[PDB]
Amino acid sequence: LTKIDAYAHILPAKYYQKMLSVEPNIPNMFPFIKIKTLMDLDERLTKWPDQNTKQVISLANISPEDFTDSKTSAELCQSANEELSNLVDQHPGKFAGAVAILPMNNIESACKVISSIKDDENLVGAQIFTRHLGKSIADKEFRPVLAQAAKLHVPLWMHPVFDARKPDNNLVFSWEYELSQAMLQLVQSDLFQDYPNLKILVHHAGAMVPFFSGRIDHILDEKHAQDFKKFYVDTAILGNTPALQLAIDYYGIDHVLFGTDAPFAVMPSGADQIITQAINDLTISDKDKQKIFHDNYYSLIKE
Amino acid sequence: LTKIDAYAHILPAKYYQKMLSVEPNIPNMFPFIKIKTLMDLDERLTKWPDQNTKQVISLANISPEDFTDSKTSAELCQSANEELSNLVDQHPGKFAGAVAILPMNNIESACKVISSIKDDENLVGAQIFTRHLGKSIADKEFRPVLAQAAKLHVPLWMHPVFDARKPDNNLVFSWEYELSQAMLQLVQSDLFQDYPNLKILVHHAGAMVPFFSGRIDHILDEKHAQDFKKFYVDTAILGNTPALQLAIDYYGIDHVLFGTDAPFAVMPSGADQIITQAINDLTISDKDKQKIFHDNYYSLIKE
Ligand code: NA
Ligand code: NA
Ligand SMILES: [Zn+2]
Ligand SMILES: [Zn+2]
Repeated sequence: LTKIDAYAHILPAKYYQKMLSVEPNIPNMFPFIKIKTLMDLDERLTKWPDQNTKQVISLANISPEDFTDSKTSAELCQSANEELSNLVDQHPGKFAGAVAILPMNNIESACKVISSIKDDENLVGAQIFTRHLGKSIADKEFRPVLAQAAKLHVPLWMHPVFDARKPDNNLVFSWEYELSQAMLQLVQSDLFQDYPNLKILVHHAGAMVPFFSGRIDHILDEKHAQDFKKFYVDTAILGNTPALQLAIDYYGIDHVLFGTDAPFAVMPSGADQIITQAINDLTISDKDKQKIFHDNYYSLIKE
Repeated sequence: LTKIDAYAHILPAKYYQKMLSVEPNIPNMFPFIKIKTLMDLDERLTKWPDQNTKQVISLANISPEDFTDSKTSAELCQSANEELSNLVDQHPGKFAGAVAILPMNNIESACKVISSIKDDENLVGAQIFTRHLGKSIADKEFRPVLAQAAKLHVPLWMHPVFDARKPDNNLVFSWEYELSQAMLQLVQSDLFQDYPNLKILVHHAGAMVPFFSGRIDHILDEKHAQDFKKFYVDTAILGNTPALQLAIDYYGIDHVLFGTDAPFAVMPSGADQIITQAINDLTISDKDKQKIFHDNYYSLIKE
């Protein structure tokens, strides 16, 4: 037993410095640059939250697709993935694996990224967002990428982004609504009808689905209602034992993975402590806790 | 024996016919008109869900303020509240009380309605929506109405409405996000700092709050995070025992009230049975179940 934090975030120094050359106004546009452990690898390693934790690292949301053309974005993402792969290789007692960035403005190249994940031990999946370039993840534009991941058995990490079209976006509730929207949009566009074996890991314990499963069941038909159960979820809800229990009740124990949203929310290095405590406070077996902390991650990434 | 369903909906026959003369596009724009237990009283009573249930009745969201001017709206709301009061008086073994409509385009008249609730035994509170006139319920314009209800110890029923400014509104998730936005907007505009004894009952079990309380506690300061616990909630989430448990853990047993959203979602007459079952399946005491089914409502309505 060792704890695998399946959803932690990083900004690798060379990629970050490449993205500053693309737009030097980025430290103004993105407030989370302040967090030292996101930016500074030695800071992260020094103030490491638990010695019994390894992290699965993915890029924080400064994606090249939002700043450059299709070709330059593909080059920047390949470079970022290479750097991410190196970080796991170089620090294998700290990083369990890395989640690759996709150039969603370059569909051909994004498909190549999915294919390259099988060829690299350090790259463990790819990260998708609830919206790419102002379109839903469920948009036909990105469906080939999702189809490729299903075909090759690559697990996808799904992350929220603010929808700028919606007024009153905030850090409290908007991202969770965005996660729920995206799942609904994927489900109703027949994603799991076409690809039942596709694995998506959803940030923040499946967002609004466990609490409002009663609605899903009564609004959607049988096949689509049950398709919401195909998602895997992390535990990144900052504690909350009974909410994590509700998530297990809906998804089953094998779909719930330890995840923290590190280094965010808890300074300096994320919420490893409060989340670990909340999983430990669950009235479930030790086998079940080991699945959450450890086993479910390895089931997810099996190829 | 008696359960009090604190959040059930009704379209009183005379009121609905008055509204049809204002807008003939009403059955077209509002699809839920086909539910015959909502608008036809004898149908509702014939097909009554449970003999040991009394309902607290509020209007479904066809409100004068969205179609008529401030004078006509105030007039129509007064006529609706009178008919609502009449329905309870005339059928006291079915209706435990009624929730009044506010003309939020007529603040003067809205305040008078809050005042009228003390004068009338059949009216037990007033209904507010998450947005009125395309503005937040937290807008300064509506604040004297909330202030009056706090002053007069009138409880308010809060109901979601689609925010038309946001794309991709659906029946699964969008209403729950709007309740959560509303609560945050009220808390952060110092509603419970100015009026800590104000009682607002929130539809759908506090929406996203019990699941994402960890997010609330880590983003907002002490006083505003804890203000979210001042809301009372119903049990209108279509079953889901462990989610109901999550809400009890967050709000405490005194703040969780049986409510169905009747007659919606479950034909012909609402989800009384799946929700009653859900509450009976909770691993709590009979006293606690009694509070939920019955006692919390009567504490809520105490003047
Ligand atoms: Na791999
Ligand atoms: Na009264
Ligand atoms: Zn995150
Ligand atoms: Zn309702």
